[PDB]
Amino acid sequence: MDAVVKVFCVHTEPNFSLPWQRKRQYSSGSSGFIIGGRRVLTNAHSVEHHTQVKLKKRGSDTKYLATVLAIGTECDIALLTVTDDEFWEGVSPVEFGDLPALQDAVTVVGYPIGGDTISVTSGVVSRMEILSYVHGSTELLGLQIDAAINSGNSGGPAFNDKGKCVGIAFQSLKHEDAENIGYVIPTPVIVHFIQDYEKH
Amino acid sequence: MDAVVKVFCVHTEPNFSLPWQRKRQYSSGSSGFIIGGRRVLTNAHSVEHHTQVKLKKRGSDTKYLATVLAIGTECDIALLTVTDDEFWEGVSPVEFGDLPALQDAVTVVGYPIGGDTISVTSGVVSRMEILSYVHGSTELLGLQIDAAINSGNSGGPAFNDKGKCVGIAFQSLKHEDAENIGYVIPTPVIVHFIQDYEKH
Amino acid sequence: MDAVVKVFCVHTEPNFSLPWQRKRQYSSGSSGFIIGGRRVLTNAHSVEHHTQVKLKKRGSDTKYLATVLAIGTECDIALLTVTDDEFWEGVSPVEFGDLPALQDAVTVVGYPIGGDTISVTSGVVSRMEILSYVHGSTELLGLQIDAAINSGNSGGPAFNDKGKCVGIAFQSLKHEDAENIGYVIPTPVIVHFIQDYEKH
Amino acid sequence: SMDAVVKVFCVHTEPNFSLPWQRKRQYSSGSSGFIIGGRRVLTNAHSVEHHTQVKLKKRGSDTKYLATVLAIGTECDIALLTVTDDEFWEGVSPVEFGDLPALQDAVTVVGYPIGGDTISVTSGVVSRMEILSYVHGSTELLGLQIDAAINSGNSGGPAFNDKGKCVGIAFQSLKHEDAENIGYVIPTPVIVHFIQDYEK
Amino acid sequence: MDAVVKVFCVHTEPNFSLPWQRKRQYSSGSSGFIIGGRRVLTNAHSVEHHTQVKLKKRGSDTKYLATVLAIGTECDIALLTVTDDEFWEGVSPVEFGDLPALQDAVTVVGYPIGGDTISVTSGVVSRMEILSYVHGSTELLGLQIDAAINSGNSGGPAFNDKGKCVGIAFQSLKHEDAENIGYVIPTPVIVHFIQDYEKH
Amino acid sequence: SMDAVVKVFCVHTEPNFSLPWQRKRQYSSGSSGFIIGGRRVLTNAHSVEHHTQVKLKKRGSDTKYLATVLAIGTECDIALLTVTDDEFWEGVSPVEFGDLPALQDAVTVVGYPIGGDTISVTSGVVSRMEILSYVHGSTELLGLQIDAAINSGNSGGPAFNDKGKCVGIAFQSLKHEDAENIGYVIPTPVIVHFIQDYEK
Amino acid sequence: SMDAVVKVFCVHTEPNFSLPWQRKRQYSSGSSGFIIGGRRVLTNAHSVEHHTQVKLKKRGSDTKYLATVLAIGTECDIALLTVTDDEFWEGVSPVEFGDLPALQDAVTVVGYPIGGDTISVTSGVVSRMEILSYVHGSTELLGLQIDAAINSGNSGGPAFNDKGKCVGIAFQSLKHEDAENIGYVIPTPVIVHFIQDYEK
Amino acid sequence: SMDAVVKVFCVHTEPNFSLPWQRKRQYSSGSSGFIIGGRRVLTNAHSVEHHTQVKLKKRGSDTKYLATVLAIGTECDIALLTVTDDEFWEGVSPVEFGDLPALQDAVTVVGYPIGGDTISVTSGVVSRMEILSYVHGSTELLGLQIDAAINSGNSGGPAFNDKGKCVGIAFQSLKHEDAENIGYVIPTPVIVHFIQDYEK
Repeated sequence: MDAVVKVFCVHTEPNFSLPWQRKRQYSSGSSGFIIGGRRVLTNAHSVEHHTQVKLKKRGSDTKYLATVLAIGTECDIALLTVTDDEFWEGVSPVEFGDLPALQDAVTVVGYPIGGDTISVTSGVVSRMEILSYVHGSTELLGLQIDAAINSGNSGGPAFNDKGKCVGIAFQSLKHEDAENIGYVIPTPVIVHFIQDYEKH
Repeated sequence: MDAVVKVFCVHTEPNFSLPWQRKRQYSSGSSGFIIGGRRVLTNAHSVEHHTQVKLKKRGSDTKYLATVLAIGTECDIALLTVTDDEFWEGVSPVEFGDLPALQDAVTVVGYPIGGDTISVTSGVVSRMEILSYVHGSTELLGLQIDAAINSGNSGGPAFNDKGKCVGIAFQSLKHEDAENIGYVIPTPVIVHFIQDYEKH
Repeated sequence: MDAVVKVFCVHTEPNFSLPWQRKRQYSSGSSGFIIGGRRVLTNAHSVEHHTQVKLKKRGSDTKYLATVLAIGTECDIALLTVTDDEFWEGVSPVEFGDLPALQDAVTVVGYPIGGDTISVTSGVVSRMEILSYVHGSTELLGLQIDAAINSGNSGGPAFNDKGKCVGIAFQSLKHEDAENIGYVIPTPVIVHFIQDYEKH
Repeated sequence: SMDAVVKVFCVHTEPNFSLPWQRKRQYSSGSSGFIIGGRRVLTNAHSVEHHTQVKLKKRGSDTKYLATVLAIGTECDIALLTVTDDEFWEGVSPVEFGDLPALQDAVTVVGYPIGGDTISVTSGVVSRMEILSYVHGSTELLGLQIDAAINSGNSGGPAFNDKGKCVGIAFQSLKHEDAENIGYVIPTPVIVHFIQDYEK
Repeated sequence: MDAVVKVFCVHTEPNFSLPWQRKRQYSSGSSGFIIGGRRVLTNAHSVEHHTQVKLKKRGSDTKYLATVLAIGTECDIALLTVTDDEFWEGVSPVEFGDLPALQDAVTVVGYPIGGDTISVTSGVVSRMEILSYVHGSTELLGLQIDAAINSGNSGGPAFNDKGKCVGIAFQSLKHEDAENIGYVIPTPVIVHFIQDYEKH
Repeated sequence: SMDAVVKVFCVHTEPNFSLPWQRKRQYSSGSSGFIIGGRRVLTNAHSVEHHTQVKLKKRGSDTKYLATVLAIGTECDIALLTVTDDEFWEGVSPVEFGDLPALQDAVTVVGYPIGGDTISVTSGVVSRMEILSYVHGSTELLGLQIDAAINSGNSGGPAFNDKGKCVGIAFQSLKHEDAENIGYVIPTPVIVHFIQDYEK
Repeated sequence: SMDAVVKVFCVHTEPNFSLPWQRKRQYSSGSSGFIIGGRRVLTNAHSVEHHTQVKLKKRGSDTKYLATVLAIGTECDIALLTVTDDEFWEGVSPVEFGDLPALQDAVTVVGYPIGGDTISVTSGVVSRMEILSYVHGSTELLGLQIDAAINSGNSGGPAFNDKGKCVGIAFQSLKHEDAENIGYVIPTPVIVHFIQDYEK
Repeated sequence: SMDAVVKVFCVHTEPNFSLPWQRKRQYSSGSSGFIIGGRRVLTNAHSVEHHTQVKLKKRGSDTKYLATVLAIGTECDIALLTVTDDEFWEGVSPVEFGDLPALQDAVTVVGYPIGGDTISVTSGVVSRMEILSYVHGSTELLGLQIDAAINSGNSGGPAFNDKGKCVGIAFQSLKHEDAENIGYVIPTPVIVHFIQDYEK
């Protein structure tokens, strides 16, 4: 919970809102969390086309300059780091616990957009998407929860009953929104993502 | 529950509904509840620009003239009192119990608008907003429940399992409404609010 | 459950759908249930301006001619009876059990409109409306459940966990509909209604 | 012919139960009408329904006049009225009916928006015609549609052609609603049948 | 779960989307599952007017040519088979367990449209539709669950707590969709359907 | 050319299962059509689909006539009909086709609104044209759009220019719907291709 | 009279609590206004409400000018302004008012869309007139409606007739909204009453 | 100038993750454009974004031509294209630009609706003008709005005045959408600035 940081970046809108005007851009909010090895997880869709991403811890007002290590394209995950060491001082990385089951309560921790306070959201795993290799083995690919993740929270951690992390959280964009539906990327995807980065 | 009073005031609409007509105004309903020390809590947004606010207890038809002690601007809380002593006769102030947790059942008691009957609404704490001081300490700032608070109920008390009060209740105004989403101001905010009043 | 009958009547629409055309009318469906003393409960809003209301039991295709004893105006309740004795043969009236509490599961049994099959709907008591006399005593006035009652079901019985009746059920008309919100008239209202009839 | 247009007041009781345990909600409504030849006033049937008494108001004063309901249509939404007070009729030229309108004719609709005492004048053009046919090949105008939304209180007011002559009674579409820009007018042949069926 | 297959067919739209253009058609997705006796269950509405339906198992990319045995008209059920024996090799048909009760958790397994991954959806039986013969006996006719079945999933199996099948699943088409409402055809209907086929 | 416009009756069975355990809902529908040269009637393809028999009604009488389906379009929503009864054709002048219309042309659409036997006449103007091109640079009118909503029952009726000559078949937009004020017309070249492809 | 049209800047604080535990949200808003005779500027009352100071901008430069609030209407949404800086008034011809407009008159509305500094010019026609009546039979224009949507920032800007003379102040409909194509204009008599009531 | 209007093909990858664990969805899109002087084609910037290659199609044939992206606007949604194939340009007269349009001018928009190869021609009138101002009092046309909805595939196509001369590039409103009947056109001055900034 002290590992949950707020992400600041500049969001350039995808569309011309009027054909005779430059694309509207403005500063946006997002969430992330500290994992082991001086790394911060967050979503990709908030650090794309970035010029500079700045982080912020809970009690402090001090912003820090993050360094984009990798930006996923197969999944909405970004891997960051910070050069300053004052950032990593006195903060405990999250721990990754057991994969949740259907109807399991999850908790999503993030910073709602336009503020510095932390929001904690309760949700239950209402749907799972499951990968299936030709080997015969199946890994967990997607989680859906029955609670809406408000805008700024996207990219924060999702915890199980035991305060252990079970993935990254995402506001439901497609279809209709704010209708009590959220998404979560399970740990195996996060693993593969880091694996593909470290190895290559 | 016998501490829950109905609030009568005059609500002047925020907008001209037609640019050539005076702002539409009419009498409105709201809810509140008796706390210790001859004080009544309710929301601010029902007593702003007031000329006179009148209260009413459950079984009686008698209205009483309330006296606005303070109107919050940092939070939607108003502090009232009544000079008549017949008001405070034979009524027990609510008791403030333990802060609720996620998924905790809460109960919201208020008077629905346009009637004298009491409505009791069941809801569960679906989200929490948490303050964080530079000291390192965190206090509870906001509660969201998974049940809609209908109009007149706003300002009434919210109780935990043990019939103990855990805050003031509010109809969700912003975003979409009546979609099973309500707000509750936790006790620490109410405390700070009274503290800022008494001390100053 | 064998006490739950289907109600047939002619519904004349409230509005001219075109100002130059007679009011549109057509046959409608509704639900009711057998209580003690050769009486059938149902809603008022399906037997208003009636010419003739016809009932029907579960397994039989035979319709029976009902006789409107009373039509409520303070509450949406109608009291019927049937002169034929073949109707009351081999059918057990419902039994009225304890008043439900918040979050109590209820079951609503009725005939969905346009068919002869029975629908059974699960819902939980999500809200209560409470009367308060000047004496100091409070009786239960209204129940709201977190499940939608589809059209034809209105007027059927609502049961508690123990298969005992706890009131009459109603499709939510006002505000928005089919958004998982139903109403139920508690037993004390049904009692008062019958009392006001028998005594007068 | 501004002076012939009057505001209709009647107590409207809703067709539905707002809640199954309460009386049908009931409140004062507003509507329009107009003075014709022979001490008569035309307005809509729907506003004067029930056996509530109806009041009339004229353009200049706030004086209300008690009206007598002569006939309430059922084949069409027209009601015929009169007023005993001789001062009601004094110094008012009744409307004069004109030629049947054709497609694309410009019309003008005069009435009192609900809630206010001021007169409204809405432009519109005949967008659709409904036409009745007889067993010998004769044709009669049954309905008119205009490409203008008629606001609630205006129903019952007159519709005029370019030459200021009345050409039917104006009505709002009850479904659809509202800014679909559709409006209905009952043409004179129907009004004539209504009155002939009254007199005979 | 290894018995759950993906269904490929060509869906010809029901309407001309423009009156001067041929009806729009395109390839669609659907779900089904293997039962005993070299048979595959699925919905009818995906194999109507078919030219050829092709199946696919979980880990394999190999498609197989299915053979439409029967297409229901009383219920949305299709009965398929495959001539290839490599299809039925090493796959265990589902087992049919006890009929669920109200509030019973069910699980729906299917392939979401436009992908090969398996989706697993949690839902609870929120409503039952019950048949009633003149004999006096009642069989279960319909199940409704409080979770939406996304498009491609329709036709897959629904399981109870014990991983035993309790019917075929269906996306809610009528009324509003994706509002957390799904349908399931209970086992007795599936039985009757197969009975009517085998016997005739 | 009012006399040439006829009302089409056909039993319409819906394309979807209303509930997966019931027969597809099925009910009588209404539509429009019109008499042309050579003992033929034009109407839409969608109303006469399935092998249901279709009846026709004329403007004056309530007599229905059994129709014969000669050809049902697939490249366009047109059907060609005829009637054996000689009395159907007696004393009716068929429609006469006119010049290709241009953008901003005023058109008139004649038909029978669903549910009634009276004739409707809707104004409209050509707002958009869809144009086909050939491998040599030739152009042909493919579709017309008008800025008027065509109500359901009117589909199949004729569209006329200022000079009263037919200029295509009228259709309602199935999506969008409804008061978007958009309407479709199939122009004469397409009708001509449909008939030439019939005869040849 | 482009040069007389100015952009109004004011800090707008919302009428509602976004969340009950936060300050009412507050942000800079934009609006329009225009220069009239006698060192005065007309704009709307709603933008300049609260005791926030208001700035003005002219067509060519980005220079803002501090404005003085002379009078804020309550019977109508009009505010009268002035600016001390003499350079504000230099080289600007104030608007000239013209004849009362009639139904179907073409009007033109000039203003600054919110968020930008460029001038917008919207076409429209008078679709409805609201008319006031006196106790002696006199009539005065009270309100105008146009069949064009006025975008947010344009409220307060001028409305012109065919001859370029001002004919009222333009306003957007706050409910309905937005592409209902409805717009409001306060006609000159009301403006005149506002100013006479100011001076006197 | 039908022959100058071409259909643009480009592979469009969406700006959002459909699901956080999948690649951003990606599919072939369609758009319009037109041939101008000097071996150039104008179309919109948004369709040709990313470094996907773009193909062009002409009115008569289904032949596609590989296009070269010369310049993609950022201050406006315009892209400048060319094609190496000499046969693309053969026998095609480029569009000719005409006078700046005024309010209420009739315009015509030519383009290819998405999904099809046929040409669409939409009527419309200039409903609003956005006007830029310079630090000395000069004015330039910045944007045009028309009272016609431009369907998706038409964006990039030309807009013509009564005299058939081009008068800007047509665009659909991305929000609002769709039958609000609003359409955008970038007028020639902006196109001219785009090209001058290209050449220089």
